[PDB]
Amino acid sequence: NRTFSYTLEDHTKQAFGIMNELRLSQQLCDVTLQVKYQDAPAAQFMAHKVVLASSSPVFKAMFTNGLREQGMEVVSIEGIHPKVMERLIEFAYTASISMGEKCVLHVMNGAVMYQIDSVVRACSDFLVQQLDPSNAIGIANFAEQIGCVELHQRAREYIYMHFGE
Amino acid sequence: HHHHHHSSGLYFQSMGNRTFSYTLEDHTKQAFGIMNELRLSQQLCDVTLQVKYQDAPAAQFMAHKVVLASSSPVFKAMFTNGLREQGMEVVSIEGIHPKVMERLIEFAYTASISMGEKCVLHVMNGAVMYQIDSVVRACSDFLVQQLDPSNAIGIANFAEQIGCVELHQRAREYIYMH
Ligand SMILES: *[C@H]1NC(S(=O)(=O)c2ccccc2C#N)=C(N2CCN(C)C(=O)[C@H]2C)S1
Ligand SMILES: *[C@H]1NC(S(=O)(=O)c2ccccc2C#N)=C(N2CCN(C)C(=O)[C@H]2C)S1
Repeated sequence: NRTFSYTLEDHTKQAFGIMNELRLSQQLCDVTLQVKYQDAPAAQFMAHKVVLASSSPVFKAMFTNGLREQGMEVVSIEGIHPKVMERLIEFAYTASISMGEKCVLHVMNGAVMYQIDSVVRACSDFLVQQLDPSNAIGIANFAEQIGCVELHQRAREYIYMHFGE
Repeated sequence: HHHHHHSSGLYFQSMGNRTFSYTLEDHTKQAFGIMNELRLSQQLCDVTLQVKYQDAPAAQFMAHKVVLASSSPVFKAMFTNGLREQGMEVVSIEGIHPKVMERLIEFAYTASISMGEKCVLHVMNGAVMYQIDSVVRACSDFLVQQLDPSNAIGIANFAEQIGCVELHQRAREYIYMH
């Protein structure tokens, strides 16, 4: 009651905007992600360990288990398409992800790999809404491959429903 | 350079091109919460601010350059003019009391600041020095709100002395009306 208190409602959004600009300008970056998919050319993404750690338990564990200040870390990623890694990094830096429906399985795989659970769930919910007789075997199959129990179940149930099971 | 190595472990003969879009509404708030935990547990920090103020015990504040730059054009210029790949950098700071810098770092990491009414002048001055304009503006509106005939001149002078154009102009406009 003799205290001055102030909260800037959209501070975290504005600050994330500037951190995103610093990423795109390759300023203050302390991690290089090297992404090699099949025969596509290797892609390279600069980022900030603290931002990746703030968005992914997997990145957090890599960088904090590291129990050493050492500057530039290099993460070599195999068998994830670069565009998938671009979409996940942009998600960590912007809170948003947008893509064609054919991209969703691939992005979901990447999201599961880095335990970005909010993206995994949004991908899951979308794919459940897309279920049809043409796609439900693929979706069940993929969902089993990447360990997505809920998507695999919803896809199995949708199939068995056609047989009154 | 420390190296990490990651590996990923007819069906869609019919798929359209419906657009998937997703926004996590409180992502930036949650992420800032984790980055504040990391600061307080001294994890992934790449700067130590050594803050020395005349007749004050030396303080050290560990933080992330990219988070400080995100809230302060001054921290942004200072860190982006630094050499690349330095690991931990110790940065000597003068002209600001540790308790003021501590409140400015907390604001960068939490979006909130609170202080005794009696601190507002000092905290405004610090906010001006680090160009944390949202705190400058909040301290400004609080001082405009205290404007009376006994204090208006002092507030206009204080404004001019710490170089704050809106608070100067509003204090002058308030005096003119008389
Ligand atoms: C949406 N995204 C893409 S992609 O990013 O080009 C791609 C390519 C290969 C593997 C995964 C991803 C992702 N995400 C799409 N496609 C690009 C063109 N081709 C040949 C495809 O089969 C899709 C997956 S869809
Ligand atoms: C509220 N804050 C403080 S402070 O953080 O302790 C401090 C100390 C020195 C210089 C600036 C600031 C600030 N802000 C206050 N006071 C500390 C105790 N005394 C005696 C004071 O006169 C102020 C500056 S007010």
